[PDB]
Amino acid sequence: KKFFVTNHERMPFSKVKALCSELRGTVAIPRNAEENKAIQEVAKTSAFLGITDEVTEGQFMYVTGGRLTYSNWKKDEPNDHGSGEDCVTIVDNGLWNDISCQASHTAVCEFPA
Amino acid sequence: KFFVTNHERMPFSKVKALCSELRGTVAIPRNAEENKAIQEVAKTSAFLGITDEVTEGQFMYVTGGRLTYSNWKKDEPNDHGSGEDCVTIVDNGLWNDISCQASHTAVCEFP
Ligand SMILES: [Ca+2]
Ligand SMILES: [Ca+2]
Ligand SMILES: [Ca+2]
Ligand SMILES: [Ca+2]
Ligand SMILES: [Ca+2]
Ligand SMILES: [Ca+2]
Repeated sequence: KKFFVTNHERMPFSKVKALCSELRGTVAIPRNAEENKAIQEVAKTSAFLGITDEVTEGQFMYVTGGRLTYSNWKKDEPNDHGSGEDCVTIVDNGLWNDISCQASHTAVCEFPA
Repeated sequence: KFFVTNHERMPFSKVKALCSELRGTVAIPRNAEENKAIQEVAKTSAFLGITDEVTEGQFMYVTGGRLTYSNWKKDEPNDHGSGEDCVTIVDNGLWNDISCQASHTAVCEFP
């Protein structure tokens, strides 16, 4: 029902959103453990997910709308560490960590099948 | 152009179907720059949107038109054995014609 693609480049979240929109897709969002693994497999390295709590701190929402349903946070995450972390990356083992949206991570876009 | 991959390896027929589902086309390098860019995204052998399925020895883009830029490996294309009508960019950027039924990495392009 979804295809996940990457050009392997690492960039800040704003650039990922721009890239995926230009391809007419959206930033990858895993709706379950299966999709999560798929994203991990495609990215191979840390990648941003289309999820942020930029609107209301602590309330993670999908960039396409709606409150986060499925999640796979790494232990003790999200932690809004340091000056603040409003973006989400799928790290090693497919676990999630909230991180600065200014950090550079692999762009993965999704397309509806 | 943007070149994207999901890393899966499949026969050419499936690569075409895949890129069309994404509303893109199979990757086609129009120059050395694009050829290197596809090489870097695929990181392994990948199919290019170029075949001589219509007329043997006359490679054409799947989107129409005769092949302009090429980067064949020495002694290629050789339509080896029973036949080879597809084109793969290999690990070093060079090209080899190969069976369309062989499985290689899917790389799609978007304008
Ligand atoms: Ca915040
Ligand atoms: Ca936050
Ligand atoms: Ca964190
Ligand atoms: Ca032939
Ligand atoms: Ca041939
Ligand atoms: Ca050959």
